[PDB]
Amino acid sequence: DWVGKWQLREYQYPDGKVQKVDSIFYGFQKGSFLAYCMNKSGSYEGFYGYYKLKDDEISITLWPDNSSGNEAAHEELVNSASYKNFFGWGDTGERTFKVEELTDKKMRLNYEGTKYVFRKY
Repeated sequence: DWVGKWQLREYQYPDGKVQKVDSIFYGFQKGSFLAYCMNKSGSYEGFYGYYKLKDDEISITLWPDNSSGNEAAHEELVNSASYKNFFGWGDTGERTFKVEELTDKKMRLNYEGTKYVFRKY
């Protein structure tokens, strides 16, 4: 029920604020994670990783992770402006969300009060 591309429609910050998003997509495929930032140009930037489902949570980890053999490439990724603007998940390159909604069309994730509102594409 996670498979496919999911367009991030908006951010809902705790205190009430709403941020319209059009360029962002999340992809889910049998444990693998994909994410892309568009440009009306005709080009897009992509990211990849894996996810784990536990109770009512999804743990998204970006590849390369921060293992001993990956730290150099991990640090090149988590320090890039692209990652800071798109994810902002910090040095770890991992974020665990509460799954508030998941249907055949909508998906709503929650992180420390910030709601991630997606529509299936």
